[PDB]
Amino acid sequence: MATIKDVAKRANVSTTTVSHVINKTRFVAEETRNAVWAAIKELHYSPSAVARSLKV
Repeated sequence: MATIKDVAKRANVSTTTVSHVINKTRFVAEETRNAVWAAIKELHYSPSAVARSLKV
């Protein structure tokens, strides 16, 4: 599915890894960082918006 759930697994393991990157707290290696951003786009992650993500 195009959710953070699937993305987290494809990226590394759990949503924790994704949170670390986005929140920019536990600075992971560029490998994990890139994997997260890549997975997010690859799975076409839909933040409660199948259309897209812009405006308000």
